[PDB]
Amino acid sequence: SMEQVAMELRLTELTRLLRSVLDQLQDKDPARIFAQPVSLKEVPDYLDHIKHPMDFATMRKRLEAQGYKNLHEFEEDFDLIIDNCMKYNARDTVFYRAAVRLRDQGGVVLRQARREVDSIG
Repeated sequence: SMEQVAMELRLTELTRLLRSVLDQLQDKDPARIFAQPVSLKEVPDYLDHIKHPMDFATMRKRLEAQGYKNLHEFEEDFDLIIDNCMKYNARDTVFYRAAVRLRDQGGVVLRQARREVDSIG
């Protein structure tokens, strides 16, 4: 149907905007701490601690499959990156501190993304 196509165009455009958001957030992680999945070879107990691991590469795979239907779903995955790190790692660590900085800096990007998503529909 033409309606299904229009819906698909909307999803494609959301995907375009979320790709730009993802790029801007990942620039706030210049150490690449959150770039890839925590390695279960290197942290073999990780899944005993963290039940839903997340990282920027995994988000990008979902994004490119158009697997985010709305901004809320995308934000959920970004918050997992931060929140998983802040639980596994202690306050005095470069990992925790990186997550705090990513959260604080990302907030600004996400505030305007929400306005854009609502504005453009």
